[PDB]
Amino acid sequence: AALTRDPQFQKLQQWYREHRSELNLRRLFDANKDRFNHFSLTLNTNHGHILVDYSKNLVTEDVMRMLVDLAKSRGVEAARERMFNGEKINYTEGRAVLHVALRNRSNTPILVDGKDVMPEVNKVLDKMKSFCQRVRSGDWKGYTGKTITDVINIGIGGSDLGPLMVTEALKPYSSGGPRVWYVSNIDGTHIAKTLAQLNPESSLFIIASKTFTTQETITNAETAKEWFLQAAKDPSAVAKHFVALSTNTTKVKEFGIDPQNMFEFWDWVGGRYSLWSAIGLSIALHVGFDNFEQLLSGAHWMDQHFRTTPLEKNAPVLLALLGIWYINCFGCETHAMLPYDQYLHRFAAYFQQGDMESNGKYITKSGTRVDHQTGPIVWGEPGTNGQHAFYQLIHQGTKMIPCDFLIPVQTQHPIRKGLHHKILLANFLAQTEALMRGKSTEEARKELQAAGKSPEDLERLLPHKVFEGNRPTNSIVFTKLTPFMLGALVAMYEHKIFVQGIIWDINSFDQWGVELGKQLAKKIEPELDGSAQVTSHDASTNGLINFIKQQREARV
Amino acid sequence: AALTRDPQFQKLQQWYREHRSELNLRRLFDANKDRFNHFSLTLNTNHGHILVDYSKNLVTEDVMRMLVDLAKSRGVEAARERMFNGEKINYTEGRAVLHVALRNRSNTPILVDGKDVMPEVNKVLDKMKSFCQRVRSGDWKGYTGKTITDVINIGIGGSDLGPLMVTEALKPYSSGGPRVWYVSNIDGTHIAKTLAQLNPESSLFIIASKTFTTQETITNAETAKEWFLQAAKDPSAVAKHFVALSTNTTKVKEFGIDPQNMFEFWDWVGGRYSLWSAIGLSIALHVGFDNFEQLLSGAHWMDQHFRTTPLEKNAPVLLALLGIWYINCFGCETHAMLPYDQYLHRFAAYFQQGDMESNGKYITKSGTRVDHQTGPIVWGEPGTNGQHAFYQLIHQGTKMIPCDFLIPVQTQHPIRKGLHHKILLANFLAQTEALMRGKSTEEARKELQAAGKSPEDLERLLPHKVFEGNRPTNSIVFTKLTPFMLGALVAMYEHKIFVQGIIWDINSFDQWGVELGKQLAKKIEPELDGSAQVTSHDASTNGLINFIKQQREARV
Repeated sequence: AALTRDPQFQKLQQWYREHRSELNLRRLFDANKDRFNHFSLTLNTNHGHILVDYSKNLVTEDVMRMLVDLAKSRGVEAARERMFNGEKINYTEGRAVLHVALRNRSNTPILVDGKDVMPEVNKVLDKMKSFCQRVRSGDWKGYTGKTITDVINIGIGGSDLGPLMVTEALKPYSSGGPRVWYVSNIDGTHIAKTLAQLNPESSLFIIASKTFTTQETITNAETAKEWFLQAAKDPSAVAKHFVALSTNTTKVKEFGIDPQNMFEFWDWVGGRYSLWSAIGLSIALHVGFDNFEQLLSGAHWMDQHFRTTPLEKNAPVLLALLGIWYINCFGCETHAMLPYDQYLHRFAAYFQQGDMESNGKYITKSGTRVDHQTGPIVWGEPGTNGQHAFYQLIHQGTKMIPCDFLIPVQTQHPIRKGLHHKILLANFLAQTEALMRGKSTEEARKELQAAGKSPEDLERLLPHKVFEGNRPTNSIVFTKLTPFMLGALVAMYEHKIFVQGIIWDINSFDQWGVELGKQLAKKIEPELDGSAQVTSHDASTNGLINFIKQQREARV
Repeated sequence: AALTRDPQFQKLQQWYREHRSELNLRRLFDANKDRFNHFSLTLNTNHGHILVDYSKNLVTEDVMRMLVDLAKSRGVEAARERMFNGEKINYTEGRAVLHVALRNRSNTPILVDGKDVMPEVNKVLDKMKSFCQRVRSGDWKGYTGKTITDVINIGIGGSDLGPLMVTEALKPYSSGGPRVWYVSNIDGTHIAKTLAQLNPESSLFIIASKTFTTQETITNAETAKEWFLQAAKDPSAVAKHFVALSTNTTKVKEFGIDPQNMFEFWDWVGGRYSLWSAIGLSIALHVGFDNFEQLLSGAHWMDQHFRTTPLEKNAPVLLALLGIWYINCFGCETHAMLPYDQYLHRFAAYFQQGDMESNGKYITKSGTRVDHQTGPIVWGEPGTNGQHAFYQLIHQGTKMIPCDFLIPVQTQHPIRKGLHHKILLANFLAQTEALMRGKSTEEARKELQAAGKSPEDLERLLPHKVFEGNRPTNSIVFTKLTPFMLGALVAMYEHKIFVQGIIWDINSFDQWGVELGKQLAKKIEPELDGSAQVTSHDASTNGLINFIKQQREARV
């Protein structure tokens, strides 16, 4: 594998082996008064600042230099340019990778197979805006002449997680927009409980699927269309209540959707990088087009930062490199994303797809297997909730867990003269301070003594009160979570994931690993019909199917 | 540490080292036709069956025997009896651990400090039921004489995650109940966006806090009380709209809550094991008391299973032991919980607290540090959504991830003559079959050739289509997700966590690891007031505070 053969990677690993025991955050801070100044970056976007403070990490200047040299040795910059230039870097599928074109507000030509994609990107944006205006203003009427009050996006994975995460995060910007609902699971609970709350006369369904063949989505769409037709009783009414977001014109037509109701995207838009395309239509309907354009513009700002900033001061690059250090040197399996913002409650779940489906890979560009770790397991919940759920293990378990803590300085709801937000900030700051500093045996002993504990009681309780600390974090603090800032932050992590994938020599843009399960489910589906025992698989699959058939009947 | 000194643990580790490379799931199945029969358990609760199929695990009969011998050697059974008998097994806090008493429908006496706790458990249950009847029937009126239409639980961690997870899971059973809302984050967004949707005349607030001093909860409660009083303008009206769930009578009174409006629980109810107590009041209000009693009864059934079944056929014990094998022998950091049920969308998040706050520990009963792994990082999302988010990494990444797949045979919404559920089941079955079987180079080559790929194209794409498989899973399938069955399933995992904690020699029932962050946040809170630069902490904490103060002013 390329990474393990790289001499800069070998140098980094040898240094880690030689100097690991010497890395202690407390000591690093007392030895360098300028530690925060030297291991942080501030990004001024002109619409808010982003402080990326990576100083509470187990790194020195020498480590950061070696990591930057690794990025250079692995050709990160040339790979980056291939992406932005429309070269077919998704080599297993023979596709370009151009989510950056979707938000290219500068409109510089970006060629795919010699043809600039910008005119079509902009044509779809204009179509989205025109449709959005009609719907939001009440000009677009349902089959009985009423305005649309509810928009239901039907889609799964990349056709669901982005729009849901962004509409949740930008809820304060939804004045005057219809309610939005996201139906994604094939589990019939999802569509059933949603339809029960809706009036077909005032509901608009958005069928979101890159291929337009995804089983869960098409089945959900058909269920919705049947429910709609039970009320409307006229196939022509479908054109007032169903639109499609897809790359497949043919399948959209076959489904019965009016061709003028199709909002197109392209093969070079990966689903987990698709919210910036037509897939973002539910975002624009909920928060308006100006806000959607601000979201794209924030991403564009970050794209320019990533593309033109020297590596040593390039935010996505440094976040990526710190991750390489923890993954490939320290061996940490996971990466926690902990936004101290309830509106961002689905941010970690979004990056679970963005990061894990991109970099949970093991075949390199040369077709050989990696002999080192690749993408981490990403997880998290918003602060402060997580403090009361799982931080016990982060502070006093046996796992090393790099965490990114994120927060806006300004809240959307400064209630009680800002008291809630002041407490939120204090916890955000205290948690990373605590993770770094810990509390020694003697510090804890002093506290217990001052609290009046007896010798016998102190001796028994004391060991449990000790915190080893030395647990590294990034703190990412930004002025306010506006549409623009959210766009910049999401693009920042997109690019972090890109850089890690290039260093690992894997393809961040395909997803061949989902195929086998789809294949096997198609074989099992028909076997579930009827009372007959199934014997065609391994004994477990057979046993489970037979139990399912036995219990289908039970009355409980 | 006790575990590493245990001879059965040493024997298990040596066998693992000697025979690891020989463990292959495909081969284990073709060598044992009775493999499913011999590595599965069926539980018949009289209100549904639970099939625990652990046959797709990297174990043989010898491994299971050794694991059971380890449970015996570590004294799991005697520890279990100490828990059920009310002994103070939470040794660091000097408390009993009696969530099992909360649902002890058999009413056998359970003593704490010599006194049976059952009369008080039942007195509170009766008080909950009486209050619930008044509220749900409309007999309990708000300050203007209207019936209550909305119940808002204010609480965090153990006072939030259980009731929210259970009301979400049991949504079909909420006919005739008021709407329920959960406010938990201190982030002012949470309470602000909730209050904006409510009428003070018809809203009942439940302040849920074991100590009644948790900063987030009390601040949220005060904000709610202020909003309420702005409308009601009479402190006496608070008694019609605010109740408390707590152990602290004194603090409840000081807050201004009528003493008859306090639903008590006890020090031996851990927050992450509290939904079965007074903390479950919002559950009972939403789904009714009969359903809440069925939930407790399901838990009671599982408690009796755990307490009286020989270890080798005891479901929580075997789930625990398989976890010990993957954690302490294979070194897997994480454990994924993947319910194929949208109603269970917050189940994995609930067990993130239940498991990680219990067993994310490193000090043993002897006060010495563990020299082995303890609790895993728990994570997950419901199927099939997760297939389209992160399963790429489970199938083709570089991490070994034990997964529990769960599903009900019968759906609450059998729409389209059961089509959605049939597809859901087919995916549930196919995914674990795929994780086990994989797909070899030659199998993938055959497929590509049959699809008409040219030699050059096949050669390049082929390696990316290979699945190594051998990825172990548990499949837990139950008749239907009713209140009773949900109670049995939650108790099953409570007991799994108990068994793991005893094997590791840690205290599953305290949480000293949350203290340091609380301490440090209290110091930082006042420092955030005013324009002055802060220099009292490490350079990072100072730098972050100073950036926050600089940006507080920015207009974006």
